[PDB]
Amino acid sequence: GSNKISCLPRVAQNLGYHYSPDLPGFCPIPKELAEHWPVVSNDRYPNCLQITLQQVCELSKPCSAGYMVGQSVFVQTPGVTSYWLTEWVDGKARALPDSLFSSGRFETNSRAFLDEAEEKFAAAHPHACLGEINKSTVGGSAFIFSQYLPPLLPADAVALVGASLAGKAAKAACSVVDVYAPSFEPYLHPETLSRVYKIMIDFKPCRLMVWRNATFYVQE
Amino acid sequence: GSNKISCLPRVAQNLGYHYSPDLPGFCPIPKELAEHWPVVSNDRYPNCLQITLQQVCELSKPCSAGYMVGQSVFVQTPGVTSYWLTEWVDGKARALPDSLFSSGRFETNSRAFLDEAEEKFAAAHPHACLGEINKSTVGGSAFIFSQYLPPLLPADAVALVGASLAGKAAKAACSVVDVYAPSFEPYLHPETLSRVYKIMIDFKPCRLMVWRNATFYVQ
Repeated sequence: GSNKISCLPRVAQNLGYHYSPDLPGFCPIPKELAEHWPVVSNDRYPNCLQITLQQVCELSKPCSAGYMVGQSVFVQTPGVTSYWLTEWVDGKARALPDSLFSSGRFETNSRAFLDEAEEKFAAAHPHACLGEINKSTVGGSAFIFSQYLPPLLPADAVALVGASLAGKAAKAACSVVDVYAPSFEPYLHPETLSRVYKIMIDFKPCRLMVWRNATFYVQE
Repeated sequence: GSNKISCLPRVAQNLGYHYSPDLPGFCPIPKELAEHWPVVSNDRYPNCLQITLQQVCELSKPCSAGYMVGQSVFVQTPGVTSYWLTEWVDGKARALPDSLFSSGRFETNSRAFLDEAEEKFAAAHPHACLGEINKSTVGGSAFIFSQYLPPLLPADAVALVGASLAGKAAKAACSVVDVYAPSFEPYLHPETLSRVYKIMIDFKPCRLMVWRNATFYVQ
C-alpha cells in the first residue's frame, strides 16, 4: 500500500544502504537499477536490506526499535519486535552484527518513558539518566528523558552540544540518546570499576563508558 | 579591482588552507590579519596559497580542473588550464605536490562526458566504466558519468573522492570519481603486471590499483 513498514532511515544508512525504490524515507532509485545497486526495500533484490513485518530467513534479525509506517514515525513498544532485517548479499542472505536501537523518540520529540521499568531504571541510576549539577557544570544527562537538555535534538548518539541549567551551570558537549535505557543493564556489571565497550546503536559504531554503580554514557 | 578566481575549496582545504580575505568559498578573515596567518587568496601574503588565472613564477602549479569565479562553480574545460596555484611560505614560494583534480560535475548536478575523447576513453577502458564491484574492487567503483550510478548522488550518502562522506553515516553507498578520465593515462602503463600508485586527487592522497591492459580504480 501507500504506507509500508520501514526502519529509522539511519539504521539502514549506517549499514551502507542509502537508497530505496519503494520506501519513502530514503533516496529514490529507479525500479530497474535497484537490482544492480545496494538498496533498502520491502522486496527481495540481490544486494539489499529487506525490511519486513514477518521473518524471512533464520539469519534475519528482529529489532525492538523505533519504526515508521510510510511517512509517520512511531516509538518502540519495548519488549516487542518492530521489524526483521535481512541483508541480501549477491542473492544470498548474510548475518547482521549485534546492535542496540534508537526508540524513535527523537523524531517524535517525546521525552517520556516507554515502560514503567525504564521509569524505575531512571531513579535507580539518577546521575546518568536524570542528570545532576556540580559547580557550574552539568554532571550526567545521558538520555532524551533527562533534564537540562535543550528544546530540540538531532539523532543517534546525539552530541547535543549544550546542556544548561539557566544562570547556574552548563556543559558544552553533552551526549544523549533515545534507546530503551534498561537495554544497558547487561553492560553495568563490569568486573573492573571502569570499563569501555565497543557497541552499535542503529549500526553506528560507538563507545560506552561505564563506572560501576555511579554513571554511564554512550559516546561517539 | 579584482576577479574572484578559485579552486573547489577541498583543493585548498586538503592543502590545509581554510581562511580567505577575498574568495567566498572559504572561511572569511579580515584583510588586516591576512599577513599573520596562512590564507587562500588571489593576492600574495607572507604565508599563503595564491590562486590566479596565469602563472606567477616557475614554482606555480597549473591545474586543469573544476573551478569557481566567486560564489558560482564552473566545470573544467578539458585541455585548458583553469587556474595556477602558488604556495608562499615565509615570503618564498614552494613547489606543490603533483595531483589529479575533480572536474566540478558533482556540484553542478552533471553526469556528462566533458569531451568526445572521454566517452572514447571509457569505451577503451570498459572495466573503469560499467559495474559496481564487478570490474573494479574499491567500494566506490564509479565514475560520475556511469549508467550504473543512481540519478541522485547526495553527499551524505556518497563519498566524493577528493572529499569526505558527509554527515553521520558509517558506511557510504559508494564513492564517486568525479575526475576527467583520460588524466589517469600516465599511470596506465606500468612495466609490471599490477601496480599500486600512491597519488593525489585534489591533493588528498589515495592509492590507484592498475591491472595492466585490464582495469584501474582509486581506493
